[PDB]
Amino acid sequence: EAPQVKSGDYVVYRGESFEYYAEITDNSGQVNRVVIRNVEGGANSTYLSPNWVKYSTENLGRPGNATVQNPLRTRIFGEVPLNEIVNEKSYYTRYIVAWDPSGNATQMVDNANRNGLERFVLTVKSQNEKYDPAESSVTYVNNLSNLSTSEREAVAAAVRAANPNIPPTAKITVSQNGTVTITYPDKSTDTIPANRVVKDLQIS
Ligand SMILES: CO[C@@H]1O[C@H](CO)[C@H](O)[C@@H](O[C@]2(C(=O)O)C[C@H](O)[C@@H](NC(=O)CO)[C@@H]([C@@H](O)[C@@H](O)CO)O2)[C@H]1O
Ligand code: NA
Ligand code: NA
Repeated sequence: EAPQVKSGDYVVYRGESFEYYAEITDNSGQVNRVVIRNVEGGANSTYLSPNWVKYSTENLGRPGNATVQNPLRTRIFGEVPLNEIVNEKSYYTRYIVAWDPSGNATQMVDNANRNGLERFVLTVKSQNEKYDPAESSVTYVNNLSNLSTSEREAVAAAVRAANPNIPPTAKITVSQNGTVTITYPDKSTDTIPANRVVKDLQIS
């Protein structure tokens, strides 16, 4: 038997670092090598793209480094560039191959039913998708159809205060009717409708 791998659903986001760990076990208790690779290229290939996907495995080549009770772990990490293309097909299916002391290597099987095992999908999303802006602030304005500059600034400050985890260099803008736009570093956006963040007292 070859080393067995447990990975996951590895979603990553433009403009952001990522880090995941896969777990690897072997019936011998030992794994000597781990490669993460594209499917193409035959048994000797180590080619992996995109080039910003990195990985590392500590504690290779030691007895008992890959047991059920303490699996070997491989870090899969990197920084997603702002210039990545994002769409419904902007994923990359990759394979984790580990070798035991007898040279048995994890088999690459091209089937989505192996995803989360030795096969995994790296999905690149736009930066906005990492964030779920809180809509729990409320700013009272004079007239919801015509916010002043000071009122627009107050709405933006309230949204920022409720959203400390949004990237500090994301830009929060508010329109004359209170609509909020959060523009992330990769230039994707989230919107918040005005009536979730702004009210007036015009209605008796
Ligand atoms: C032998 O054929 C390969 O089998 C694999 C499984 O073994 C994969 O199924 C398969 O397709 C995908 C994939 O999921 O990786 C579909 C993605 O939509 C697509 N990504 C983009 O286009 C990004 O914009 C594409 C590739 O361009 C990347 O992987 C580049 O290396 O590959 C196929 O080519
Ligand atoms: Na084995
Ligand atoms: Na979002």
